[PDB]
Amino acid sequence: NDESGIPIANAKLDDVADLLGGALFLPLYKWMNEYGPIYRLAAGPRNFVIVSDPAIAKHVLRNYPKYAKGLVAEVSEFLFGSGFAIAEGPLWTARRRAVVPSLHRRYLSVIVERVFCKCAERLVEKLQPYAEDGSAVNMEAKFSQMTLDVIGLSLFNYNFDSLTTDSPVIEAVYTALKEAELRSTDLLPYWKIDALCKIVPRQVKAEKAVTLIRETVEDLIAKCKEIVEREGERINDEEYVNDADPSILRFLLASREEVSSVQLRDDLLSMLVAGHETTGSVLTWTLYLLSKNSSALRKAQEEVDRVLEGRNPAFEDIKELKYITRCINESMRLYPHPPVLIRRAQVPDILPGNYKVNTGQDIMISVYNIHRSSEVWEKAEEFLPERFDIDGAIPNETNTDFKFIPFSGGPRKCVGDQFALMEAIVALAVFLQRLNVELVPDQTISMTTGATIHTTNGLYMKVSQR
Ligand code: HEM
Ligand SMILES: CCCCCCCCS[C@@H]1O[C@H](CO)[C@@H](O)[C@H](O)[C@H]1O
Repeated sequence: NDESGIPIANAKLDDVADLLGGALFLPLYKWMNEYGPIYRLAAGPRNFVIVSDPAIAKHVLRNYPKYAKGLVAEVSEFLFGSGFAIAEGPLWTARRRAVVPSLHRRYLSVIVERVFCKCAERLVEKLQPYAEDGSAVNMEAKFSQMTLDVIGLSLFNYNFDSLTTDSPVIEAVYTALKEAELRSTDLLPYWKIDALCKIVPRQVKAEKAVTLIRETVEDLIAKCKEIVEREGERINDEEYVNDADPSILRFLLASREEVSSVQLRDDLLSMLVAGHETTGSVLTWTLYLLSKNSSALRKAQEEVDRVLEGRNPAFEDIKELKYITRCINESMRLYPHPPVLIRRAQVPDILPGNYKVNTGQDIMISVYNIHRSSEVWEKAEEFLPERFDIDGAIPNETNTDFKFIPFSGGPRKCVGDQFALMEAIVALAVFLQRLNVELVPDQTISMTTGATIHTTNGLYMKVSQR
């Protein structure tokens, strides 16, 4: 008896291979069913308390900073620096308070028209050769390109244009994301030694990518700042949008909050990463789930046909795309990004159920387990958008009491939750408006986990014009 009350899972080498190899969800789910809503994984240097229970997850997520960001904030410092997605303390409090006002309703309304619809129409245009010749297209890569192009336009008013062609800065983005994922699974953090970073090929390539990304963002910031200062631009209304530059960067510069240039670069870089692959993966799995579930796809097309009659979605249309919203909600239930949330106890605490943890205890919340647990959800493995009241509030962690956790919760909740849901709704509505879609047969659509749940082998679809 270690007096904590927490059962200890018995992990074998095969389980550890899964934890390091992109199949993290597999042993964690198996151990949830064997040991219950909370258990310990102590594998070598690591010691995690793994939480698979709504009530405990709620306690952990709402009690920030008692449960602090922990290992995650430490492993991705190389990419984000002190950007507020991983910063803590008064810096975090101030930067989040400064950035959240940029995501207001008028800004969202402008972005829907000029960014979400524009990039989704561009996606459809890039699919026209496949619609004509009937061949298969990897929609997971296409959605990744679209959501990258969206986030860059929304943050900087700059189009990476990865839907059209590759570029050095685009390659650098994926190189940086890869490095962040590998660092979370390295057996030995050799990259802490600076001399090894100068000779190990993976590290000298990662360092070049991070430099190019940081330089690109710095140049974008300096160019916008020159305009803002020269023109004497300041925020004078509530819900401010510069009509010529409807970007978050412009809003933040116009607000004239005291912030260093590097902190602003780090802030925007953290939003670039936070808003790209997550949104692309949500759209990927939603499209997969609809292509497996003809009744849902039919109901989704019926809604977009009736609500829009072929028009582009406007901001005011989004609240009427109710079933399409619940399709995305149910996709995020079955496939949460990331599938686990990380915390670390900063003081001793007692979790609901009288489970005791000490200062320093690393915590893993398996959102995948909570969403797929038969103790939490009926028919947990089925794609049923109808499980949500189509006339009720859109489900989230507060109104389901953390049985559904699509955007985390508590003080560190995702700040782009309204933004991202609106991007998925608009892009999926435009897709379903313009294209029929079928899953190519004989594929194995399986999960590989990193910062998001992505497919192991791609998501190949056939499309045709509607
Ligand atoms: C479907 C798309 C998205 C998903 C699934 C998602 C998911 C998440 C999750 C789970 C967290 C919390 C991590 C934690 O508590 O440890 C988070 C934080 C965050 N997200 Fe999102 N996100 C999405 C889109 C976006 C977008 C579009 C933006 C920016 C416009 C964004 C910006 C951020 C930021 C800045 C944070 C850090 C918040 C903080 O620590 O104070 N996300 N995201
Ligand atoms: C010998 C060690 C046994 C395996 C330890 C758990 C490895 C699972 S990867 C997991 O994914 C997160 C987000 O991607 C990272 O941030 C975490 O730090 C990391 O825990």
